[PDB]
Amino acid sequence: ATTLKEAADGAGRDFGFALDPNRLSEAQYKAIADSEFNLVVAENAMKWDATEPSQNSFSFGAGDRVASYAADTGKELYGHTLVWHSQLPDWAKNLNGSAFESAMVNHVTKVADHFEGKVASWDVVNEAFADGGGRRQDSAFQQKLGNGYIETAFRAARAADPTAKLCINDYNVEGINAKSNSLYDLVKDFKARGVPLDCVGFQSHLIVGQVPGDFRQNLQRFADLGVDVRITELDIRMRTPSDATKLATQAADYKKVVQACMQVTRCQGVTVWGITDKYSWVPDVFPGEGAALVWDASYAKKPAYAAVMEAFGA
Ligand SMILES: OC[C@H]1CNC[C@@H](O)[C@@H]1O[C@@H]1O[C@H](CO)[C@@H](O[C@@H]2O[C@H](CO)[C@@H](O)[C@H](O)[C@H]2O)[C@H](O)[C@H]1O
Repeated sequence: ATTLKEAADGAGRDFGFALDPNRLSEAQYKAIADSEFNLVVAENAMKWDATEPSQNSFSFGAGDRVASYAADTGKELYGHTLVWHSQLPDWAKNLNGSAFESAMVNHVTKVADHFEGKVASWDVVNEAFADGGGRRQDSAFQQKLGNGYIETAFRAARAADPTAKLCINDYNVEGINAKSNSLYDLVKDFKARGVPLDCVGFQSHLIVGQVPGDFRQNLQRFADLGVDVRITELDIRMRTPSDATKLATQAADYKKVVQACMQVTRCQGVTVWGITDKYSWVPDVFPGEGAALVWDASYAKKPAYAAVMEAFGA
């Protein structure tokens, strides 16, 4: 292989990226998107704020643009995300009880129906758990609906889309810890009772030099529950500006993550959360941090590029 797409294709695995469809008009961005990935996810275009800005009024143009991009380029389409506490519109926050449950169900149903037969997998529920174990403590869904909302969401998604792979997704669940144990318990429970659930997403927003050593073992125990696994939002952030040492450690870190996936038969692949450092979410959330992606802000390949190629087997 000479490209990351070629390495992943050759390995029989997915290598995806988070797309902002507005950046498609930047030709260098499009060139890399077209040639370097075999899967695409909408970074923002399929979230609740982006799809249902007022109650039962849907805006699918941006998500459709991502879907059409996937179909036109022959890439697998991954859906993100039906239920997530973050950036939920105020109209939804203002609802309670059965009115809120109904809005959630209607959102799942309408969005899943709209993209049916295009989106191959959904993050049905995103970030349900708390660092340190148990349920997230700042979620409208948890607060208004309690424990059962996850099962409700998965069943509604299956009702709408009989075949799509239905995933639950989270961060800080890459190692074996209280948070991933809570997640593991739910997955095992869902599979034991026949709640629709096919996959688990490991966001893998990691810090340079700190890839969990038990990542493979964790991915494997999940796969062994009878579900697929995926690295969904990989980036590996460092203190800026980058230097040779940090770039080398970052490359080694990318290799470790991709290798952990390669080493688990039901790991579908790895999706990186963007193309270029120019557009990464990291600097705005974490001041003084960044340079987390495979291409720098001028779209030059970083040492992480070779490391990803090598890990997929090339
Ligand atoms: O925060 C990183 C990721 C955590 N896992 C779930 C993902 O959904 C999440 O992605 C981020 O989700 C954020 C919230 O939806 C995104 O922030 C958005 O993107 C912008 C800057 O990146 C801002 O203009 C803006 O207010 C906001 O719409 C950001 O792009 C995007 O990368």
